Amino acid sequence: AVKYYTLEEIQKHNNSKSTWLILHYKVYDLTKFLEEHPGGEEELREQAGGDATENFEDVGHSTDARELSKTFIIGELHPDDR
Ligand code: HEM
Repeated sequence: AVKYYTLEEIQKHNNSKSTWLILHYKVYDLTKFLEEHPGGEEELREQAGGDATENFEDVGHSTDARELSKTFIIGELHPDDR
């Protein structure tokens, strides 16, 4: 099965206890990854609650970074909001 989240609910996760963001229509919970991210935590916090696909691709993440990102997926963006 697959869990779908709306933009409305995703935007609520942008505080000190929860950081979610969207990449290629998939929703990632990066709350616990903030301090481990090689690119710093500020880059992630600034995009929290929204779509960071362009920023993610603009920096050009490696294959290893992309494989690791998969472990943080919690669902997808509801089709109605795409
Ligand atoms: C899905 C979660 C993400 C993962 C797993 C991740 C992982 C990593 C890793 C492993 C690196 C080291 C270099 C590489 O392997 O490419 C990196 C660098 C970086 N990341 Fe991320 N990243 C994620 C999301 C993002 C997002 C959303 C942004 C920006 C909005 C961002 C901005 C950067 C920057 C600025 C660097 C530094 C690149 C440089 O040294 O020029 N990352 N990230």
